[PDB]
Amino acid sequence: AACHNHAPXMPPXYWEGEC
Repeated sequence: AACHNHAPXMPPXYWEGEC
């Protein structure tokens, strides 16, 4: 994961799951 911290992530719906 780019965030590395799992979440909250910076990529707006990058994983199409968190968003």
